[PDB]
Amino acid sequence: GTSNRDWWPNQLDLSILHRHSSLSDPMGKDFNYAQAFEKLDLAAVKRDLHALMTTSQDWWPADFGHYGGLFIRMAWHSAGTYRTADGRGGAGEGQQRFAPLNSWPDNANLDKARRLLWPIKQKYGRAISWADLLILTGNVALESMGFKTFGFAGGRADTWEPEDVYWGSEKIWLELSGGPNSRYSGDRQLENPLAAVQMGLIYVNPEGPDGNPDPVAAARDIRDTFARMAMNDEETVALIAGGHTFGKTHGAGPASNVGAEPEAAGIEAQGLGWKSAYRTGKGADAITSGLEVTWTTTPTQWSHNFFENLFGYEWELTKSPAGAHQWVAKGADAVIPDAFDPSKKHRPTMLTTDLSLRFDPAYEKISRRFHENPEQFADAFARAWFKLTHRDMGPRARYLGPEVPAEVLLWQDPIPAVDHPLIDAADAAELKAKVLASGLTVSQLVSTAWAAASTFRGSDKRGGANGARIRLAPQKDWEANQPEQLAAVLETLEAIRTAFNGAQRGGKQVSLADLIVLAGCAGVEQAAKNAGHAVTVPFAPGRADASQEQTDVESMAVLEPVADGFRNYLKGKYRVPAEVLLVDKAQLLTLSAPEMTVLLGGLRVLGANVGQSRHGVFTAREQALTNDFFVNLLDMGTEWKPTAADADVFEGRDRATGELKWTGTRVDLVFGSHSQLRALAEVYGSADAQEKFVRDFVAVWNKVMNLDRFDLA
Amino acid sequence: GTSNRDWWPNQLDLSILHRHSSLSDPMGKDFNYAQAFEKLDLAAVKRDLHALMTTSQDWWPADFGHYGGLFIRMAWHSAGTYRTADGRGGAGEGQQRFAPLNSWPDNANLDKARRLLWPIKQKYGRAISWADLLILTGNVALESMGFKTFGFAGGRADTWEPEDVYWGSEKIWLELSGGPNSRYSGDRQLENPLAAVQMGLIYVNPEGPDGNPDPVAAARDIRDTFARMAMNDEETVALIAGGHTFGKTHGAGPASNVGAEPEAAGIEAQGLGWKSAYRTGKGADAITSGLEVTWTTTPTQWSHNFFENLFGYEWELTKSPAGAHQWVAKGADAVIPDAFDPSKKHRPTMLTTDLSLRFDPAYEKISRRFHENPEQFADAFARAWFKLTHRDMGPRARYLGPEVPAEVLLWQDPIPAVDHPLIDAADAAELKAKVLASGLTVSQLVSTAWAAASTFRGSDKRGGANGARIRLAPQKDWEANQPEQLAAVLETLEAIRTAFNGAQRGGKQVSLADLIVLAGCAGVEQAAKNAGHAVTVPFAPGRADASQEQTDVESMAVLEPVADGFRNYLKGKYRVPAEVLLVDKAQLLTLSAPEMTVLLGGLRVLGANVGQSRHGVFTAREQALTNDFFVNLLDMGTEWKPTAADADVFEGRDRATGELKWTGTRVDLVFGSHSQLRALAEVYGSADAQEKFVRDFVAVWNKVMNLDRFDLA
Ligand code: HEM
Ligand code: HEM
Ligand SMILES: [C-]#N
Ligand SMILES: [C-]#N
Ligand SMILES: [Cl-]
Ligand SMILES: [Cl-]
Ligand code: NA
Ligand code: NA
Repeated sequence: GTSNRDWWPNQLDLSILHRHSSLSDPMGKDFNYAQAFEKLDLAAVKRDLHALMTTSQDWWPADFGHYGGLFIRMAWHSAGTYRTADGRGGAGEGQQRFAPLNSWPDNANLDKARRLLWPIKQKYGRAISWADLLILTGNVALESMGFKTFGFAGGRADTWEPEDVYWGSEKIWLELSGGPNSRYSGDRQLENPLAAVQMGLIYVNPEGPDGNPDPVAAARDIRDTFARMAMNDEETVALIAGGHTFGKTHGAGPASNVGAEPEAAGIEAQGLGWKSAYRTGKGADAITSGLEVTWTTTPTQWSHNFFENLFGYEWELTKSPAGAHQWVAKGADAVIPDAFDPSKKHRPTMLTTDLSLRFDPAYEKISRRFHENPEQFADAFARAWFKLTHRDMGPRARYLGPEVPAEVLLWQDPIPAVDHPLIDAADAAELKAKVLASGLTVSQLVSTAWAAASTFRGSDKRGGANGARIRLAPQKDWEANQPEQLAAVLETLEAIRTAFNGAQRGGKQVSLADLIVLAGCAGVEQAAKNAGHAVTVPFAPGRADASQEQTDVESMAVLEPVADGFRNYLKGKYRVPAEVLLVDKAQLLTLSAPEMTVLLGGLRVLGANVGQSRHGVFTAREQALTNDFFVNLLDMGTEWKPTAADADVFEGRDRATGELKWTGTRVDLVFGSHSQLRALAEVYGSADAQEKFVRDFVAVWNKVMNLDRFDLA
Repeated sequence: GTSNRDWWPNQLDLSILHRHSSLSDPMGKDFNYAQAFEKLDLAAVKRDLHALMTTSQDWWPADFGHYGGLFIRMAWHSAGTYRTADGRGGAGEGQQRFAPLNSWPDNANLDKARRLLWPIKQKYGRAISWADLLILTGNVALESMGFKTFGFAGGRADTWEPEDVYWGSEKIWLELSGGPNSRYSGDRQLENPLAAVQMGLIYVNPEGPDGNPDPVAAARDIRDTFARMAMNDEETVALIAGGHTFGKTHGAGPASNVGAEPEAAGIEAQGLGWKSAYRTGKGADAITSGLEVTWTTTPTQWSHNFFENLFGYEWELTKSPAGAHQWVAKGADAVIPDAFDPSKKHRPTMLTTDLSLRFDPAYEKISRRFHENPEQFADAFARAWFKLTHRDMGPRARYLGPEVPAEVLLWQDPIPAVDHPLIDAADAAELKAKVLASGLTVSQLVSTAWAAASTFRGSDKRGGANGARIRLAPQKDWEANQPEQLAAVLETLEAIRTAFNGAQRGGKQVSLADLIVLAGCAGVEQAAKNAGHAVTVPFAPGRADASQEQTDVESMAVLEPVADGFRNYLKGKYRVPAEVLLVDKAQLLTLSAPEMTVLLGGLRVLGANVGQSRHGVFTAREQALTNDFFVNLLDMGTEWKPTAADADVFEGRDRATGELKWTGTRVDLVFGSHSQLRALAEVYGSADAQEKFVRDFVAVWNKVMNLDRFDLA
């Protein structure tokens, strides 16, 4: 069946903004996962998970009688898709049970692990999501084997279809670098937003870079990919050595024995894949990565034996039974146990990427301090495990259950508690009036609040207006935010805040975070008034101001907008058309196509553009909230041509006279070009639409202002 | 950007069940198009459309100063995508403004027509849909030019994204037959469900079959494609000669001058396409089809000149300026006016497909009767134009406004008026009790009401339980309906109905249509009781019984289910996997993925399978309404394998003992295989889900029973 994507493979794809509809969701409209989880008996679930660890099923027998290692791997993989560049991947949506992740080669035989969990999932039903259960299982694995974890938060609601994520352009699973769709260029520079070295791997190649078993060069890959998943050197050493304290790899025979991944397997496979023709196809004969390494003398118990081995032997290159490169300690006794035969033992073994922890000079320092001080290793690993598995959960307000750690961590972009009475409706009205009396314009009000609120992304639920981090490094210095205009608005707002708070009785005060947003609301109300309409923009107080010391500046860098079509802003020249980047921003902000359309047409006429650009400002009454953008865009009396000086800028001229009326970018004109977006624009540019335009604009403005407000959830 | 469709191009695609979500719809949840249209001043719209006809725009100047021909073509094309095989296409959703239809080659320059309508659309806004406006404009064109139309109904709501329709498999626009994705095989047999001879054409090639200018063979293609769009010989002749009484074709220079279709054109083209480099690119120089034919001496006025010319001249093969095959009148004077230059005239011309109306022997008889009796021509054309443009609108209850024809037409599958009081709640309870006392089983009651209600399709809104057409030819005879078991149920229900009606006062009575559905409801209630649940199934009376004479048996043939996963029924062997046919049926019934899942799991255990097959009946308490289908499907204690005798039938055996537990089809097992369907199945197969399964089942049961109930809308 030939489709529109076949005919027009470069058209903009809007279906990403309409995933996750009520149509696909089996739960009722009013189902609230937090409510369900808060009555889960978490202790009973954890007891059932404990029992499961040592209850072997014959269709996938447990190594050493204990599934603990398999489940640690599972939870690590659930979390380990995460990229800091866009916040996409991570454990927070349970995407490992859908395509493509369920069938990535690095997730081979995690299908077995998930199926081992069905009886527990079944038993507790909607009170525990798969997303939460994946992580909880990792935790109970670690606990069952003697490792103290740092804590656990529930609240990851299940999703019901695949997310649309750019995982790379390769058409070949695991393709080595340098092909026609290479994710590398220059001096081994990985393309953003990617965080893995080959298509279908979590981070790196365990044999080494593109299969070259050099621990030193492997370390370069490890560092780069881990940094792109928000982990520094210390956390990366702790995570890798911590993980590889447990279980084993699987490479008992040639990989050609392993059949179709789950999305390709026969219907009779009932959602499982990688069926193996090698001997029994499982247990002692299992093949997963094609390596055959067991790291420690007690693979079902926490120990410091990974570093004892790493440093205590000299290593020699060898091959697994499937032919992969790995390392053995030849001068060692056979001290490592066999997974199924009590009468066999084995020499210690390591991956190339394990030896990176010793032969990279920076890693060696850390690994040596962990070797000598295993208590520091255990603490680092517990912290990093928590960070790994919670990194995409959002503000701590979303964290549920009895095990949440009380310690507030800098990575969480923390927000101070609010300890005092909030402003009321009357107070809000008095502040709006003071804001409008100060002289701040509609353009400044709306620009400032947009700049503060629109850092939110739904992918990892970082960002938004709470915290007033717009006044802090680095947000205050971002080009998109217009640092000098910003600094002037903030100074005026701070003066109004100081006066209002100074005049209060009884502990009442307002945060700068709330006032920034309230000020934006008053600018929207004033713009409506300028168009001859009286409206109230909703406002919910409760935001708090975070300090510079509560703000990790490096972590904040990935939230800088380098493209924001809602402010007609592009920081440099990109390979990707600006309209594509617009839909990507809309998706991150959780907006539908209609909400993206109304929002951008209003921002245009409110003066939200960076630099006061005239591009897309299709109105003679700037700072009035009207549907002018749509009416003028859609007027056939105007003809559009690309400019000689810049093919991404267009002139709109009177078709008869030739006189210049407007200019716009691709972001502006796409609304008059793409057949679905133009149909939307038509609704808002019709004669009967002024009331609808205003009401829908205020609703999506409010939505944006509240994106991070899980305290009101 | 590699996607899931890339990796797994044969997996089942569920996105078709979740189009048209509230996310993509710019109108609020409660916007009601019928109510808006009801307040439109239709007379004022029609006056503005009359004015528009002769208000020529320079960017697409009007032929003969009158856009009437262009607009009749536009409306014709809007309606002319319709196929009776599935009810897909047609004018009823305004899909011409979306991909791919907006860019089909046969809709070349209809982009101009639609843009000429933006001012009107804008002025009346949401009170008139584009879908209605396209057809209304056609009608006004006809009226402006002197033709009395049969009538007009509004009520076609706009849609907001492309429909998923199979238009063929060819990867080349307009590909000739016999290619690698040929829509033809054998003795020029067109594959169902297709109703056009080449990819991107409406019906046939105007030059002749595969470009061979043979009027006789062209006629065969015309008859076959028109029959596949629900038109007989009389209606086809009337439509073609009626249409080609007006306007002209456009082929002033080589087709190579014409550029990108709308979905491929630069952003500056602002939604338009097929820009031409030939001379002015428009008007006298326009190129659309590449033919240059003008049929009559008065192309802006209704006349009897089409048939006068057709029969009054002998025809000679020639070429247009673009090189296409067409026909010119031997020895004729230059009597046809030029569209732009008062001092030019032209000899009469015809297309190959126009000559089919004279050289096909069957067509000739009709064309000659129209030639001799122009009043008969005019009336048949008016009737067929109304049918063409209303064919996918559904029951007459959907028809809005002051111009609806009062005449009831056989094609409408008409339903008699209800003239008497309806049964109330007391009466419904008394009938249900009599139904359950008669002996009819849960299986019989549920199967019969499913068979009556599940004929509905949302594509053209034909079918459903209203009318009790299940008791008439041909439905009573359809294999899927189990004709002998059907006849027995109907006899028992007709006896109950007779007795109930006989005992009433004051003209109260119950239709057989209502009783069939009410009986099904009682069987669902009885099933719930058998499972120990107290449930009440909603029921809305008001259906009426249609007669055999109100029921065109040939037209009804396209509604026979040859595949119905919901009854585990497949009539023969198809190229398309049965799970694909399942989702297609779900789409026609308007079901989401969750509703398809719940509905099929319940029907299985209620005994709805054709022939009482045990396939998918994963319960030990058949006829009890439970979630057993899901719980048992998902039990990992059971292993599934295809049977030796039939690879589409599977055996489920105890994994330990080897003992046979169940058998299933691909329709059954897809729910335990496809990663999104298995996620849905899991919700309904969890321990806390029995009540949710029952409540969701009853909701979708009720939905299906009411699909045709536009009298309640
Ligand atoms: C450089 C980073 C990493 C590399 C290249 C890597 C590589 C591998 C490989 C190749 C396997 C064998 C899979 C199989 O054949 O069954 C494996 C197993 C394992 N990995 Fe990693 N790993 C890395 C990081 C981590 C981290 C961060 C964790 C957890 C914190 C983890 C925990 C484990 C566990 C527990 C297993 C054993 C699975 C079992 O017992 O079935 N790994 N690793
Ligand atoms: C066998 C079926 C038919 C064929 C092959 C056919 C073919 C054509 C072609 C090739 C054109 C020229 C398009 C152009 O270059 O602009 C055309 C024009 C037209 N057709 Fe048809 N046609 C068919 C049936 C119909 C029907 C059923 C109607 C309406 C009831 C219709 C009404 C018209 C009108 C009004 C025009 C003139 C457009 C104008 O003036 O711009 N045709 N037809
Ligand atoms: C471990 N992967
Ligand atoms: C006529 N198309
Ligand atoms: Cl994601
Ligand atoms: Cl359609
Ligand atoms: Na994410
Ligand atoms: Na249709």
